[PDB]
Amino acid sequence: ESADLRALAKHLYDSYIKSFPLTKAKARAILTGTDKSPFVIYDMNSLMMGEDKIKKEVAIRIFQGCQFRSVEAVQEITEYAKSIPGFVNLDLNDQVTLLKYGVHEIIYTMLASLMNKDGVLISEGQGFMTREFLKSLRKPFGDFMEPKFEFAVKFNALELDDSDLAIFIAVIILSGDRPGLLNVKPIEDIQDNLLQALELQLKLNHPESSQLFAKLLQKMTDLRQIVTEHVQLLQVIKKTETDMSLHPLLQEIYK
Ligand SMILES: CCCCCCCC/C=C/CCCCCCCC(=O)O
Repeated sequence: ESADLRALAKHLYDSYIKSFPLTKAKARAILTGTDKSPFVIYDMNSLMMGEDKIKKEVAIRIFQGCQFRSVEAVQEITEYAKSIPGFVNLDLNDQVTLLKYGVHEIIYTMLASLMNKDGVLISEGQGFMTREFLKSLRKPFGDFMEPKFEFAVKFNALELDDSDLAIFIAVIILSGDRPGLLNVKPIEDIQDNLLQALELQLKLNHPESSQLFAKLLQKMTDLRQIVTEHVQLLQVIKKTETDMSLHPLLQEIYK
């Protein structure tokens, strides 16, 4: 019944707001236009004046900054996952598996919320780092954000809002096809109800957006490709910068 799907949609949106401090609605308010103006980092001096007003070569300091934020993001996504009805009742090994594969797909989905074609919000929206400053970073660190920006510009053209995204990232998490899952069926049963909820949600929230449900589902392909490229790029780092620490939570996820 639709009433149950609407209650599930409302539950997830509530947990999403409770779990993710910087929503898309806020990020768009910062990006579009007086109390919320971000300081803009577009070069070496702005970084310095940024590392002062926002608050060890620079390409590496920026890299380890991204890693720290990814870890914080894994923590937020883990919190959100526990609210998805049924998730914590699954075999503990399947919970770990679902988070291990799902977490970076969610990270780049939600990172799109903080992006426009020209750059990305950082430091809880207090800063804005330009796409060209990142693309200009020393090899191989300059190829690192560009595939995310390319995904975001397309993904953002779907014009989803946070309430849509709350259901979509839940769908992503309850993926029965992750390698090594022990009990695929109850995961699939949860995802099917989530899919029904998403379908109704896009119908009501975007009545004129034909086949938006299908187009959203097809984006789950671009997500997979970003991870694969990202994982390759890290292996290059591991060999060229043997002095660079990589956070253990991220190490474990990637293993
Ligand atoms: C310089 C301060 C933070 C700048 C962040 C720029 C983009 C914001 C978020 C980045 C997280 C995703 C980028 C890839 C992270 C590398 C480590 C990892 O998650 O495996």
